[PDB]
Amino acid sequence: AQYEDGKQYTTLEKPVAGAPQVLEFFSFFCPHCYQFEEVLHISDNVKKKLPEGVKMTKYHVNFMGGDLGKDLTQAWAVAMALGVEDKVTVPLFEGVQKTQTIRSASDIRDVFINAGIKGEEYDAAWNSFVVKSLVAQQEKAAADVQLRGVPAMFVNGKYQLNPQGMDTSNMDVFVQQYADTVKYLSEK
Ligand SMILES: O=C(O)Cc1coc2cc(Nc3ccccc3)ccc12
Repeated sequence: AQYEDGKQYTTLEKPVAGAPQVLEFFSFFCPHCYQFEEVLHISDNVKKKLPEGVKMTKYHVNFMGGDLGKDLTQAWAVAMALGVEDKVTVPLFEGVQKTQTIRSASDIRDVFINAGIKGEEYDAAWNSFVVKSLVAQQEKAAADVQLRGVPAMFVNGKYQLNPQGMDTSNMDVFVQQYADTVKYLSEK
């Protein structure tokens, strides 16, 4: 076959019921996740190849960066609750990995302030129980698949993308093969 279990993707032998259709996991500490966002635009390219209006979800993970890693999971929960993911993704990646100006929860907050989120708006969300539940949701989804590596994408809680079996000599071909594989897996 052209797509084979163990090549472009792997199959969870403990499938996850009720999981989002397309679920991505990342960390602002994760170097390939940086490339996935700024260089390859994996998420948008996958969306362009999926049918109209299918749900794509993207969650942060705790297991990179220790204490700040957990702060970033809470900040991503804030970003999801306010709907400002498109405004803070790039400055958070660059603040952590390029300029290395993100060293504390206060530095994370500064990114939101600079992006136009009001201070009282950010603090109220940060301490809200809705965000507490969003943090729990992100942790549970990662736990459901015993996730230990990022970037990761799962399709229908059953298939895990395997980018290690994709040619990386051409970045555009890589993204296309990745997106086409997600489309193929979604149609199973
Ligand atoms: O090797 C791995 O663990 C799999 C993997 C995960 O995310 C990646 C991102 C890239 N980025 C890239 C850079 C230049 C050309 C093509 C791709 C490459 C491999 C991976």
